[PDB]
Amino acid sequence: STPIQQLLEHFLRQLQRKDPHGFFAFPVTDAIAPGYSMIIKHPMDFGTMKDKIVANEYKSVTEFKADFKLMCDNAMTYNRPDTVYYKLAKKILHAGFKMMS
Ligand SMILES: CCCn1cc(-c2ccc3c(c2)c(C)cn3CC2CCNCC2)c2sc(C(=O)NC3CCS(=O)(=O)CC3)cc2c1=O
Repeated sequence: STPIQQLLEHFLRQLQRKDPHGFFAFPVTDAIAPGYSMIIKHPMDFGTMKDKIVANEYKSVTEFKADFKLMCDNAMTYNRPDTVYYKLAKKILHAGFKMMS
């Protein structure tokens, strides 16, 4: 693991702690959420981010932050504000960006 992979693995562990039930652990498919692909063109989840750290695909912390922000933005676009999905995405987006700053 390079120094960048080490820092990103730390940030991912800290972010995943805020999601104990794994709401963000897997890719959201149309079978799971009807019409998802018609609303969300670039899906993102913690599992895909973990594979990118392991494959050394993040050249900077900025790229990792963009995937994290995309995952949360997708949840806040597809889900209504009264839902658990939206509230958790908004809470983790703020906490996550505060922590990595
Ligand atoms: C949080 C952002 C990501 N994320 C995640 C889920 C979701 C789906 C299945 C889930 C879970 C969570 C959990 C904890 C367990 N499972 C079982 C799976 C686990 C993996 N292997 C298959 C079984 C949903 S579900 C939904 C929806 O149904 N949204 C509607 C909500 C009401 S609305 O009016 O907003 C229309 C959209 C929107 C999302 C969504 O964005």
